[PDB]
Amino acid sequence: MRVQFPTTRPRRLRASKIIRDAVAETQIDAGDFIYPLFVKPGGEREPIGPMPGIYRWPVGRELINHVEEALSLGINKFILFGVLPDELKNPEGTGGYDPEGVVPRAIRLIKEIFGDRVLVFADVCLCEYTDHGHCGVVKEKRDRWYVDNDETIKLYAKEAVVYAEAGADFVAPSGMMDGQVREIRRALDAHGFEEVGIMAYSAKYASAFYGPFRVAAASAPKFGDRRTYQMDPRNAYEALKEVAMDLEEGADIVMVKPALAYLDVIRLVKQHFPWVPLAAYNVSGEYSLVKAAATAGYVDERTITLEILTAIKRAGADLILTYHALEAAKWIKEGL
Amino acid sequence: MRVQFPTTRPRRLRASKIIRDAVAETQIDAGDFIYPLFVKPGGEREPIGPMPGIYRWPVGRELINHVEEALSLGINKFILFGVLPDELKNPEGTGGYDPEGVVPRAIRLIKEIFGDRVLVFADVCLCEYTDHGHCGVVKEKRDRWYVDNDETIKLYAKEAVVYAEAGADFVAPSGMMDGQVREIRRALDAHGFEEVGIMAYSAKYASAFYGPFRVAAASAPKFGDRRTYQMDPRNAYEALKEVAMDLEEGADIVMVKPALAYLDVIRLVKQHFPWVPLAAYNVSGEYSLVKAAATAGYVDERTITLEILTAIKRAGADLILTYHALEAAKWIKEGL
Amino acid sequence: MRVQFPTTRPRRLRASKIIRDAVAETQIDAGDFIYPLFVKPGGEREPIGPMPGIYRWPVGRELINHVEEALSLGINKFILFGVLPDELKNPEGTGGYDPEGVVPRAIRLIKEIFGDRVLVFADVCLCEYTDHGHCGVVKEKRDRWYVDNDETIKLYAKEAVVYAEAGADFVAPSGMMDGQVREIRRALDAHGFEEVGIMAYSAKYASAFYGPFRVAAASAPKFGDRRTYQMDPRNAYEALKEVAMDLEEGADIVMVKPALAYLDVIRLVKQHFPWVPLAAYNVSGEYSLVKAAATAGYVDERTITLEILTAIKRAGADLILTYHALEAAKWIKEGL
Amino acid sequence: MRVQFPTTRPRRLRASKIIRDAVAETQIDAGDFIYPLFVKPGGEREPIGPMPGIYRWPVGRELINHVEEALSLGINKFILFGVLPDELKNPEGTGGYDPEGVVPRAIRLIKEIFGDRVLVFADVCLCEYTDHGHCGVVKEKRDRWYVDNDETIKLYAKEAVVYAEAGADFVAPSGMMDGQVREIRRALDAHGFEEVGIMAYSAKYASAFYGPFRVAAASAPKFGDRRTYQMDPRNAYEALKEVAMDLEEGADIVMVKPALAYLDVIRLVKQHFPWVPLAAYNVSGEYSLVKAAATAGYVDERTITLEILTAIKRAGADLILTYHALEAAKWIKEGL
Amino acid sequence: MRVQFPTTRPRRLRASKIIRDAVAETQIDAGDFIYPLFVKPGGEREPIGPMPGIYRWPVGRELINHVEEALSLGINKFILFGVLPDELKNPEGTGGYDPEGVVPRAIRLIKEIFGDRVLVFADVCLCEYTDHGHCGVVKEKRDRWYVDNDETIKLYAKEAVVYAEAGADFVAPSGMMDGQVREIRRALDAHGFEEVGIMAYSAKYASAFYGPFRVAAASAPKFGDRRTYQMDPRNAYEALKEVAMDLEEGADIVMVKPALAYLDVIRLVKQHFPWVPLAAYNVSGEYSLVKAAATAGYVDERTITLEILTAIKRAGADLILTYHALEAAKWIKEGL
Amino acid sequence: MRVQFPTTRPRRLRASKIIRDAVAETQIDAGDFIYPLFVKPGGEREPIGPMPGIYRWPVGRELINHVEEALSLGINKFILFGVLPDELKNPEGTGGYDPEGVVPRAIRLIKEIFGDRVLVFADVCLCEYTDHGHCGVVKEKRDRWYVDNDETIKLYAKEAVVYAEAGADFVAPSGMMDGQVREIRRALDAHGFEEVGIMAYSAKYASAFYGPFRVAAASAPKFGDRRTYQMDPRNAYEALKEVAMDLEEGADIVMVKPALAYLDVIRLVKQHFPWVPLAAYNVSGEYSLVKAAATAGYVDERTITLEILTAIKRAGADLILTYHALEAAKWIKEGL
Ligand SMILES: [Zn+2]
Ligand SMILES: [Zn+2]
Ligand SMILES: [Zn+2]
Ligand SMILES: [Zn+2]
Ligand SMILES: [Zn+2]
Ligand SMILES: [Zn+2]
Ligand SMILES: [Zn+2]
Ligand SMILES: [Zn+2]
Ligand SMILES: [Zn+2]
Ligand SMILES: [Zn+2]
Ligand SMILES: [Zn+2]
Ligand SMILES: [Zn+2]
Repeated sequence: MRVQFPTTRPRRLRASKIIRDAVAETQIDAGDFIYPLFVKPGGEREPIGPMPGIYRWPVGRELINHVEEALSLGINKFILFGVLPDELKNPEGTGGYDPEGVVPRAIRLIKEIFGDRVLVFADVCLCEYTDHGHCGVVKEKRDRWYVDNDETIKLYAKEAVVYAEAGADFVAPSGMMDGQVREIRRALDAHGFEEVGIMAYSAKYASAFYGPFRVAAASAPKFGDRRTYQMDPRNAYEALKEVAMDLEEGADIVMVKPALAYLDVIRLVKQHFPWVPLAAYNVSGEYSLVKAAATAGYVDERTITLEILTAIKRAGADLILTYHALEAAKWIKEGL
Repeated sequence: MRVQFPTTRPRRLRASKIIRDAVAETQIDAGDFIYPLFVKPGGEREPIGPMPGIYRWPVGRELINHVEEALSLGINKFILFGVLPDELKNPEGTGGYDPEGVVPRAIRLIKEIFGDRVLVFADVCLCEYTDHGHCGVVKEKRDRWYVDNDETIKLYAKEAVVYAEAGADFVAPSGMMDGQVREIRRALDAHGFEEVGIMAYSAKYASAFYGPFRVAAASAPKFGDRRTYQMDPRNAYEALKEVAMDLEEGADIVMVKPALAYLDVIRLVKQHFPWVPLAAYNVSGEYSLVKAAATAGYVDERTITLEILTAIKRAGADLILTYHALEAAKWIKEGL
Repeated sequence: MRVQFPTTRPRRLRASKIIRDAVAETQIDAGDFIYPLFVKPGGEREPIGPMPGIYRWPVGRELINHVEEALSLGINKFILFGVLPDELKNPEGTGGYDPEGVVPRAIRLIKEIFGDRVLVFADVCLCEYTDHGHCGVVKEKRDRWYVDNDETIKLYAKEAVVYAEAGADFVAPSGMMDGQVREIRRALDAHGFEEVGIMAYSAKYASAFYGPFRVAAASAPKFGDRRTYQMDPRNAYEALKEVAMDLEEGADIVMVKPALAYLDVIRLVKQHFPWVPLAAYNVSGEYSLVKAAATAGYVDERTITLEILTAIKRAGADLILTYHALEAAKWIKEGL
Repeated sequence: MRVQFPTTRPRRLRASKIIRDAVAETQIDAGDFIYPLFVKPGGEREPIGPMPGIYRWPVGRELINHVEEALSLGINKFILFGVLPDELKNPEGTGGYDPEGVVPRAIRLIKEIFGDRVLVFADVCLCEYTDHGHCGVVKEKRDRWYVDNDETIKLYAKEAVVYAEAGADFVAPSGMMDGQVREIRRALDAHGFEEVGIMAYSAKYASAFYGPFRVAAASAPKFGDRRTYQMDPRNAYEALKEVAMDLEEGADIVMVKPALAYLDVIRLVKQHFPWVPLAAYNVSGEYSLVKAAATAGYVDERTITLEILTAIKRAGADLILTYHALEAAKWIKEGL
Repeated sequence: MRVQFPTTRPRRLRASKIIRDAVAETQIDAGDFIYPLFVKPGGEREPIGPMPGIYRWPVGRELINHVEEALSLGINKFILFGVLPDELKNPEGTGGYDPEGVVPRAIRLIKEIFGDRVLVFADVCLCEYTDHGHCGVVKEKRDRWYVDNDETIKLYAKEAVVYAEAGADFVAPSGMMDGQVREIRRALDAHGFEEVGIMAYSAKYASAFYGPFRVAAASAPKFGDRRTYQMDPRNAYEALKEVAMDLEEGADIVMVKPALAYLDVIRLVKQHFPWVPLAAYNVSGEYSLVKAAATAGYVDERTITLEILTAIKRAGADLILTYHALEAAKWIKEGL
Repeated sequence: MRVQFPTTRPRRLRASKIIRDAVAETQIDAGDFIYPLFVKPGGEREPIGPMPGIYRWPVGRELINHVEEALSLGINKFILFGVLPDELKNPEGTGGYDPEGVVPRAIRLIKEIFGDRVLVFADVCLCEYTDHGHCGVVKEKRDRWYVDNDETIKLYAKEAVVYAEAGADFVAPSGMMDGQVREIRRALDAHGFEEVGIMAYSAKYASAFYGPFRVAAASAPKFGDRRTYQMDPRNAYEALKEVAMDLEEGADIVMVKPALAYLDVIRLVKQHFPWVPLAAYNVSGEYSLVKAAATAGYVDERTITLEILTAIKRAGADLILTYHALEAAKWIKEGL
């Protein structure tokens, strides 16, 4: 850029909202969001401690309130999460594959009464359904403990096929187990579900930003370490290897969890794989950080959230996984 | 990445701590920090609410109280923002360019007494020193108002040369006025300050994350927004234009502000000007956001500020300005 | 690609209306449109037969009425075109820089009444304001006629500086005359208008698609050929020099006329100048093709108008000029 | 660049048709073209005034009529389409794989009467030959309706092998069914037609421009909406992955349908696959659009048809499928 | 680099140890070192002639009374080279696969007492273990003397399996035999050690900087050279292939050997494989070179060894194999 | 890089000396060497202990016989370095720019009894001729000592005009003062030496590899670091700014000193400025290191010093400055 002052004034293009908006590089809208719904196996509906305004819906008319409202705001794609009582959690997380489950009743339900007016994403992991709360089967092999890869993946394979049968449009493995997309695809495709798609949590990072979702889903270990499956957050370039394998194995969409502390990684993923669609999870504690600081007084809650989503899109995410979606979607007239 | 499962299992590199540390793309230390000091004539220490624990020191023994504390931790670079009473602000900003004003008094104090034991960056702006809260001279053309450019640039020059005359090692224009780097670098070269550097706040954005600052600086704009000179969070590639021109003008170091919600932009700049040092400002807000969540339950203050500051490095920043600085430095045992 | 069938099924993402929208690369709105107004000295709104729908509005209530229309549909960006009768046309151009002629009044009216809720681009040429209709001063040098650059350049500087006074946010030169942008920028900078912005028709081509413009503005070359000055349509890369020079000269926005038939150029410019706002002109004729073919049986109007505007976006343009502007902006019902 | 007015004047190279023709980046000719022949079983020369210009040829004595003319102008490539009545179409589409069908008899003939003096492409789709009108076999997977991917490929195999036998030099799938190239290949290879090559419509877009070729072959659809196979026109980068698969899978030439509206794609595909050849079908509508504006006076049919064909060439296209071909061919005086 | 003098004065970033360290591109700490231990069956510490200051340790109680001292300074990663009395040395090399060898003892020992507080790599080659001292197994075709690639490769497999059996975290094939990685990778997986990892001497040059190590290990060749396996020094680009092939093969870490004299290759590989963690070997007599010259008078031992270690980093290396590391690490204040 | 073992066996190309030689990316001849001569005033061939092998030749038979012998080995180009004692040194460094000095006599002589048969680079720097050993002029302004950039740089232009007049083909500035090549080519051009070229020591690192030369020449600085003018070895990319400025300023040849421990900077520099011819200085320490390692036979002095030199080629350097020039030019028969 051998443009030069004062012949060229960058500020001409910031003289007025009507112009900044014309020449703006990024744009958001409600379609870019996926809303996550927490689903518990009948009962009351429960407020969620870390996550203001977010709830754990039992699988009923709690739809009426929420999936239909969200639709009437523009949000029309959803990702579902099992949240159990400890009383049905076993060290090989049977929860995940139980057609009379939690989530597969939620899927069945929503997809019955809404049909193709919605798209349902379905989380594929054991950490919401295991005794110990890691994302897989453990092996007390005679040295030390570790979440064993090759048996834990076949559990994800079953997990998927339940939801595929129950009618979910997408399946989306968050395990960070290697070969996960491989052994799912080959499940699905063997059970005649070529129609079903896979959105891989491919570059999922070992983050403190999960604090709230651990509380809000039950998932939370008893030997407290993700670090031997979730990516080391010092590593950006590592993420390319992970997106590339998760693509040869045949995922359809790819993502980066969390987003806000990883925007640099989104743009490095997006610009080596332009042809891929790219999602990104405005995660658990990126929410409650805003909210903490919004009410405790510090930051205009409206602006700072749209600033934080415009950021995620600007980096290069095509789809964003916010718990905000709804309260962001009536945001229809932004400051930027 | 013509690479398969199960021949290469990415988790081999995740599996120890000794190894993840062995292979980690990024690392960080207290050399990388720049701690900001708030500074005032007042005579009485004065706490910033929406911080906190960051105070508005008067020019006295924040010396061999506080700068000397910061130093003992490996933190030897400081940026000064002067603050003051509405009593002594006018529309043309004088308190800035004023040999006897706050910042100069402080610069001279800190230099004469540490000396070359530390660096002293000096913010150059008029937001802390004006009547209207804005960063330049204001005018009216007809329908509307504006911050006239080339009349304020000249004021930045005076400030720059006032703080240089006092001892300043670098001058750092925060205004986003066009041309300023060059009107500073020249006015400086003229007064015999070839030896004084310029750290340009090159790509600084119209952010909602500044809230806490304006209270810390008595600098909130008393009418309207800054969206008329600070960049449009919508825009990444715009910052390659802004950084290029600042380099051509004589900027020794170039920065991205705010840092956390613009990591994509850090990396974009850095992957383009590999040969320039790149600063990043972990702002007023991404401290206040954190201390908020921290206080009110949601997150581990320690592990999430070191995820956040590490994220800033990984994207590309060589230096970080942060109000954590001191606390982050005793985090001298790497939890990742 | 390390990507094979059946493992990867590219149709998965084409499966529903809902996911196709999800992963789509491109999009549109009235925010992206620059609607032209054809403005005339006095009388009636004359219909313009080769371009059904768009009349020639007489500068006054009936116009400024029709601009509220545009504004209620989201459109807030107008490029002003002066048309006037034979009797006021002459060899060296007059009307164009007659301070209370056609377009100055139009600029003013629209600014005074709406002002900072609406952006005004003002075209800078001598086609609509000359005897011959050629876009510059015509000279004779012992061979044949030729359109003189450096004396027509000068006349633009006069035209731009007039519209500048009248209140125009932007000036936009369509003459393809060399160094035009710099003369306009130096004039404007000299007569006080550093605030005022230039949008070069940098890469305007010698197309057949302008015919119905020369019926709307009576710009018809009374003899000969634009080809002496407008770009040779065999040349894609030639337009990288045309952009690059206009950018050094001091342009702010850059465009490519026509648009539909030069989509590959739009990509080529945009991928060499990611940091520059690009625009593009869905012209005089590309509308007149969609109309004549639709009007007479051959293709659906609202799908082909939309599909064509979705192109220009996809090809690269942040802004599209179109005489489809409004009808496409009520196409909020995105049919793909 | 480093290239400046007035020292460099672009217009020196615009100032005569003798240097514009010298420095021109692009050329065209009959050699570049590929002429479609709509063929039908028994009847008169049925006119396609839904276009118009083009006719529907009765397989037999009116090759002289056409092919032998075209060839006299240097048009020596032909892609064959088939038209049948409703009495002769069924849900599996047997028009295709019937050696005394329409399209296989037209091959025998022209290959018999001309030999290697004229190359012959054959269209491999069911849309001309099914009673629904869809490009594939329709199904009803327990719930909604769809076009079965794997099953409809295996018909395209039979079609291709039938047309190989019957005499085609090349074959061309346009169903956009994933794997079409792979299976048409193995079929052809293992009936010893490794000689015979595949011109994949590998980036066919779901376009409003086909309206005419619907009324030219009776291939419009009953439960109608092609968006589940034919591409999402928001998508350019999609097309790299869609081409790059058809190359692995053994395609020979790669193409983009439509052309005019997707020139931006062409440049993208060609700059990523410089080594593969690349055609682009100038559509039924892009031809018709021009004609109906020619009807009602808005453009010079001759200029705007050479301007369009010279643009597809400009973009990257090696070959061009055009209904103009025969007009375009006898324009031997390049009017630009 | 459009930057010009005197307005840009590159010396401003060299004026102060503060600011010179601020903008420093590169950094070092013990966490980058892998220290090599020479292990012998018994007796005492033989000092090593050429490498003044390293000993051959007996697999005794100077494990800890070196390895414990290594730990303290901050060096926790070791690579284990065996050193045999050449009674136990044959043409097939049978210290390599002997479970009660030296290397297997010292693995079994160090991990017994240090556990996963220390990482342990084993060297895998047969120059320490054959009577002829070649890295593989010799043969004679119609040729003469030649190291057999495909037989010898199987012994590295047998060697590695043992070292994992004995308990090594990692394994490292230095023979430069082709395809050596998936032959070692398929043993390890096929004997359940999915968890063990491979640091691959990918680009290991045929160098004279090994003079000292040949003496420390008894690994000198009795005949011929290493040139028919180890890389030819003239070639940088050959090392991309050699790396790229070892990463398809299942490798984890990838080194260039030796280092100082092949830094241009270290940058060349790191810039083609940014996602892959790259090691490098500050090799036998890159250390004896320094150690000689320091006694000799000529050069400063401290700064020259840190300049050389900083170098191998500044290039790329994420890990350095060095015989300095211990004395290196207690340099805790920067030369540069 | 989709070669796969065992189909592709890298070792085929290492088979024999001939095939290695056949494919080798790099070569040497003595054409690439530039031999330095330390030249002293008072007649007495004085040996150099921290070399050794090199002398302080006095200007006469002894010297001119040395170069006579050089040329015979093909060493046909030299760089002259003036050594002289503590009487002829002084703060401003006069010694350097006296035309009856050593270095201007040494030139004129070689030029007399050789002329066009030989090329003579002249080093331009005050560190050989000052009281204090610094490469420029010290100023003790305030209470910090600092080498003054704009005052030393005029005295470089003197020294330069002087050697140009003695008959030097090239002039080469090694002081790393900024704007030096500019100052030197304005002076040469003014006194009418437009054909006298400049080889800048563009990117000269502050090394510990220089201690032997400090002894040879007496450049040993009496007080302090060279750190404030020499490049920090931590930085590679900083080199490109340094070269690109030296090119714009008028350089012809560009160098990177030292070489061995900066091969990586050579590749980085040479890949960005491929059209610039690049030299590299094999230094004082990279000679004396080797010599000592050889003298206490740790490593083979013939193969190491061609291995070292072949590396400086492989990296990018078209010319190498060595003291091995001759002993390495005779070594006709390759390593390697
Ligand atoms: Zn989980
Ligand atoms: Zn994975
Ligand atoms: Zn400010
Ligand atoms: Zn700026
Ligand atoms: Zn015009
Ligand atoms: Zn132009
Ligand atoms: Zn079809
Ligand atoms: Zn396909
Ligand atoms: Zn070996
Ligand atoms: Zn290998
Ligand atoms: Zn010197
Ligand atoms: Zn320099």
